[PDB]
Amino acid sequence: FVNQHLCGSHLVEALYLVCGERGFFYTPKAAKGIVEQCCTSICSLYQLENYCN
Amino acid sequence: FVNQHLCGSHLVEALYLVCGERGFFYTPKAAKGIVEQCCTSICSLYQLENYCN
Repeated sequence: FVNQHLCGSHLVEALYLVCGERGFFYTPKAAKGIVEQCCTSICSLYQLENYCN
Repeated sequence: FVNQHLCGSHLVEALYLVCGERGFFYTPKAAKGIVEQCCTSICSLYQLENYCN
């Protein structure tokens, strides 16, 4: 579920599933942040975990 | 959708819907943080927005 284009609630859902009890931060307006890395291009577990606490 | 018990993906979904493009942080292990305020007791828009960026 992580190795695809993930946007909006689909992206937030992946962060929830990956980060578990650590939680995460979702900052879609951050330049070259998660939207560019996971929504406009293909996401990865490696990148998603950059956003777990 | 905000004025009820909200846990797990249901809570993350509400933060997504409320915070919009500001994004948010989801920190479930924070003592007296969002889990106590929105999951084990009834959530509110006022409290959810404390977690928007």
